Amino acid sequence: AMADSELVAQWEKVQIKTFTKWVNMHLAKKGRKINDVTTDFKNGVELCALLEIIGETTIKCVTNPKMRIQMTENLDKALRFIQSRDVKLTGIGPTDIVDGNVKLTLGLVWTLILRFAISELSAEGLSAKQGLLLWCQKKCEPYPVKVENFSESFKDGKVFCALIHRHRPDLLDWETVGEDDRANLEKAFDVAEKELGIPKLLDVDDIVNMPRPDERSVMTYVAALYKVFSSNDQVEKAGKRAGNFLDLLRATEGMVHDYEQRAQALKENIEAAINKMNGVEPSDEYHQVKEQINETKNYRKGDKRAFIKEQGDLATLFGQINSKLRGMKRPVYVAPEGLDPKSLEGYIANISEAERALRSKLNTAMRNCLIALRKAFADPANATDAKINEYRTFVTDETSEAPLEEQVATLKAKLEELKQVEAQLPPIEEAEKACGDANIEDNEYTDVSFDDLQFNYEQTVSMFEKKIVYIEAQINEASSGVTAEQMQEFKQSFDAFDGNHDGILDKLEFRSCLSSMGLIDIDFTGGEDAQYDAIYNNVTKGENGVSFDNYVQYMKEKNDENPSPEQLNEIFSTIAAGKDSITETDMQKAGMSAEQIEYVKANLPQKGDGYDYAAWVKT
Amino acid sequence: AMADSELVAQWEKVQIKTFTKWVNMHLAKKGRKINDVTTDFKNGVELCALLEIIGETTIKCVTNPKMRIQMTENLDKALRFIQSRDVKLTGIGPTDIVDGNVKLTLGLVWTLILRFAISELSAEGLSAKQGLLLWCQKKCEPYPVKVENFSESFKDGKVFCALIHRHRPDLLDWETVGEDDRANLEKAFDVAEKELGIPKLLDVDDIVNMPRPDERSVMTYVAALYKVFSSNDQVEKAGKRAGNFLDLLRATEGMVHDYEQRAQALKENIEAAINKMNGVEPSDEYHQVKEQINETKNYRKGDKRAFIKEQGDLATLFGQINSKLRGMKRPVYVAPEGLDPKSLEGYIANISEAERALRSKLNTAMRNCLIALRKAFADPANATDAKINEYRTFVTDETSEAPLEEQVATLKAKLEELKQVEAQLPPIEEAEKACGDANIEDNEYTDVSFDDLQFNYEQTVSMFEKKIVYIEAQINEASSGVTAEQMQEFKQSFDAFDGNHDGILDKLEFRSCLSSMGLIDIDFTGGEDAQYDAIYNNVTKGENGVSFDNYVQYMKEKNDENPSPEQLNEIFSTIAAGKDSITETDMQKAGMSAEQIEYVKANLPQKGDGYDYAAWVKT
Ligand SMILES: [Ca+2]
Ligand SMILES: [Ca+2]
Ligand SMILES: [Mg+2]
Ligand SMILES: [Mg+2]
Repeated sequence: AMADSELVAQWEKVQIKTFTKWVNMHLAKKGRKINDVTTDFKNGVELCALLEIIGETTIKCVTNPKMRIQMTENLDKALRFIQSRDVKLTGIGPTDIVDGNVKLTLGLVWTLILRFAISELSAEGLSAKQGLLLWCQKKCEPYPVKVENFSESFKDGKVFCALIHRHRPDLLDWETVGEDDRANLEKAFDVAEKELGIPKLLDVDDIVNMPRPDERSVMTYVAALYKVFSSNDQVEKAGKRAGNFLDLLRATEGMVHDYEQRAQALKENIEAAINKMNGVEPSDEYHQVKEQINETKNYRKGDKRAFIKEQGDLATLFGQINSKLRGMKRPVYVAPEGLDPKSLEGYIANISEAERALRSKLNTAMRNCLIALRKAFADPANATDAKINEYRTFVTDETSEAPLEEQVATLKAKLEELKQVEAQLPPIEEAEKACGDANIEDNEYTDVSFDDLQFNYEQTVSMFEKKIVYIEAQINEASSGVTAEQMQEFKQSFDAFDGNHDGILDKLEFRSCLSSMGLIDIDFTGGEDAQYDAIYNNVTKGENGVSFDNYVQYMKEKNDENPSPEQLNEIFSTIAAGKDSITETDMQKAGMSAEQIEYVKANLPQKGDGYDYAAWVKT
Repeated sequence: AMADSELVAQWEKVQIKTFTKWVNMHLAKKGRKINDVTTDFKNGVELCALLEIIGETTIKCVTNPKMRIQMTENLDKALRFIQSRDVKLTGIGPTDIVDGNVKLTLGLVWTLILRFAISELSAEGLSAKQGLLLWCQKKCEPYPVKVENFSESFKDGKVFCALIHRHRPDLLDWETVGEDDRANLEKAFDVAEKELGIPKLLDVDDIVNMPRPDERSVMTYVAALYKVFSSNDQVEKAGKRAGNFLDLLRATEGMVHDYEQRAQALKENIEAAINKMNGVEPSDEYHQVKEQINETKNYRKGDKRAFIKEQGDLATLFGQINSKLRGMKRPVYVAPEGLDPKSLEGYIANISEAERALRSKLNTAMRNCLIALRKAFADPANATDAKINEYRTFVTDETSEAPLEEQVATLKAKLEELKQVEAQLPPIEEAEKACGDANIEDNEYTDVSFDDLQFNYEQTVSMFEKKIVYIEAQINEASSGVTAEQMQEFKQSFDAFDGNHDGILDKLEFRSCLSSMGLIDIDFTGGEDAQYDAIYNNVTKGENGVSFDNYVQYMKEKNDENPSPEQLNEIFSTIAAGKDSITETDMQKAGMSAEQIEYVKANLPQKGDGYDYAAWVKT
């Protein structure tokens, strides 16, 4: 693997051309050019200008050194810059470069290539050459190329083409490679010249002819390739970084758009609700107010909670937007007028104020409504209980001097006055029932039930009617031998059989009366009766009803059928044939039933063989 | 049809015996007897005693007339009695009877037979003989006998037997008749003698022998028969009359029995009810009082009406009983002590008083009950609304001089004091709900809803917590480069993702936080994620939760990833290769997406071919 002294001099000739081609590749950015590194650095000027372009620092070397002192002083300062960056330069003096020593000058051009073209590859344990080799090995994993050194591997040129297709496939077609050594080289150098910007640092003839190309010369060409690729990665890297930053802003805008339309909708909804609440008018009817109170319960359960949630969610979104921007060092976001979170917090407070104002005037309508329902029954009931009780104590009181006919007339007049109260009662009953619909079971305004009114009214009119017939009966006692206490009992029964208080007994009512008394055989079905029809026509005189006067007249006739005491003594005397005693056999001969006989036995005092009927006819 | 002078004298002989037999039939009741009417009336005494027995009047004739003057004076007074009753006696003088004239004396015995034995048959147009004939004709409708006169019809004797079987079949068997003339006669005279009490006024031999019996003689025998039958009808008649009177009394007793047991039951029932009402104790619970008020409604609808009906029905029964007795001239009925109608009217009034007293103390319990339900919610709610509002205005107020660390400490202490109020709230909520069960929708004691408490409490604790982190953030600004306004936004988001306010973010909660921020790929099912599990363990340090300090630390790290403005200028400069402008192609070479590019176009000011990014990096 040793080189030949002929091949060593060939390498140096190649290394001097490629090192020259690398210097003026950088100098051409400043219009400057050198012919030969081993002679054009003897004056020190061209080195300093090359150090200032790769080093980005101003060095003030003499533009036209005529004396060797300026050339050597030139190289003291120009070398000191290289020494400042960490490159080992123990061996060279400035005179070594002025005198034009080939091996040391090529070694000096070599150090600034490592420092300024592939310094990033070094990693404290790996030299710049080794890291660049690993860099070449990685980029060619798919390709059928073998990279073991900088000389033998690149001779075929197949590795030069894989590096460009790995980074920029667009530039050189990959199918037309793998073969010719002039073509694939010239194709790669051409490609690097027109679109990678790299001049053909390597001569196409000098590599195909030699057994092994010079290592350092090939590395210098790769160095330009790596340096332009590091830019391509550095722009891509900045391209990725600026993408993340633009996507966050673009997404953050989408939040600002969503916030603003939601904050506007909230305001608009809260404004619509308040207008409904502020506008409703409470009703004077209970079931209406209950429903109006119920609609505020739907709000507290429904939309109210939703507004409070949306308002708080927006205040979270607003803070989340601003939390991004502050982390991005972006100017904070500020919301449109009247749409910042604190304003929204106010609109919630503004609808809470409208709601509080609404339900307050609703319950005030409710108590006024219930009070009206209690009073709508209590006040007229109290007044009507008082009015009938006024008439009640009057008919109860019998301290008048006034003649009896005047009492009757005044009593009847007072009856008609009380009578009109009957029509007032149905409206009072609805008032208590209207309270049952409003489920009120507590009234502090009155203790009267409606029944008490109906009972008290119906009882007190009866008393009036009962006292009329009583006092009229006293007045008319001589005219008709009917005791006033009998008229009471007649009126009590008549009124009792009068289902509807029309003061007259129906054909149907009169039957139910007589069947009770047992004066006619009973027919529960209600079928026609010729005897009753004849009794009814006779009593009423076809007056279409049994007048009370006609009722009394019938009853008087039934009473008059019965025997007087003195008439009753003669009836018994005839049974006994004229003795104080009535023997059982005396009755049996008169044909009396056994139940009749047993009644006499059980009711008359025994006087020997017979029973003393003198007790009945006491007379 | 003319009689024979021999047969006329035969009739007179028969008429004298039968007229004699008729006189001593009446005289025998006084032990007196005469032999012959044509000779025993010549002294006038026997006529007067016969007139006094049939006439029921005292005549004082001389007991032993010796001179013709007393006999004739006897007959003046004795005849004058007969003349007083309407019998025509134009022809006779007293001397005609003293001298013993047969035809006129028989005519005189004949007139008092018509007047005192069959006078009732006469009916102004029908003589006593004719009416007696019609009386005989009627009683024999079923029998095969012919009655045309008093002589020929009775000769066979078949008509004598029909009269007894028509009135008293028990006495003579009817089958053994229709034939013999001695037998059926002797059988009838025998029957009349032993059980009808009629002596054999007719001789059995004198009728079978003669062609035609004497008319007047047969009529005299029938007259006794009619007179004893009139008694039999008169006793039966009195027997019927006394039956109607006993049946009414017996039935009227059945009413008194029914009244008394019903009047007792009423008293006993009214007494039982009042004891229940007076004994019940009102409850302090609403639904209990409502039911207790409901049980009084069942009474007013149920038993109350029934008591009032029974009381009034009894007052009708009582009057109906007494109305009968007064018509019967019977002593009026009086009810047992405490059971007369007016007493019953009192027991109704007594239970009405217990009912009125009951429902009155029921509604008083009702208002006290409802008032308690309103106050059980109103008073503690008002107190709790005031307490949180006390803390609310305090955290709202920032006028303290006190050092910031002291403010924090005092604020936290005030937070724990307010914190304890959370437990007081659930009991307040039940109090308003307990009002919904009691269907009360009107509260004058407070206007606060329960939601207002829950909102006000939850809002005011948040304010406290929010001010703690704010003031702590100011104090610790130099220690950690986190602006105090950023800590607010961190706490706002942290609290928002904290579902349960335990101050720590769950493994589950933290995911929902990061998925919102888009820092991890979303899985709605919730499946396992190795990347999230690794992010969560790292953040928390296996602390079983994201502490807020750990949350801030994570967020600071995410912010720190972003580029500084001066760092952001260099990123853009590298895209442009060092120009004020960023060309679209400069970005396209950096590989940016079209949406990224359009964002720059739409947001950066145009400066020639490129866009001036100097606005973003304002710095
Ligand atoms: Ca009627
Ligand atoms: Ca939690
Ligand atoms: Mg923005
Ligand atoms: Mg009685």
